[PDB]
This record gives sequence, structure tokens and C-alpha cells, in this order.
Amino acid sequence: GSPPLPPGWEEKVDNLGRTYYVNHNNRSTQWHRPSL
Repeated sequence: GSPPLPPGWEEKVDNLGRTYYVNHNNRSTQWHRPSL
């Protein structure tokens, strides 16, 4: 966890409480992070 996740990815929590990552480019709203 040295470098941040790719630019355009926004940390957004949902109504239930799962802080997912909303990619601004394609709006891929996943809660598993674009990384390992």
C-alpha cells in the first residue's frame, strides 16, 4: 500500500456502509478495489 489507487478512482461509501471505489472514467462502482 505504498502508491495510491489509479487517478480517477474515488472512495465512496454506499447507503449500507460499504466504502467502494467509483472510477470516474467508466463509473465502475466496485467495492473490491482495483488492486490486490
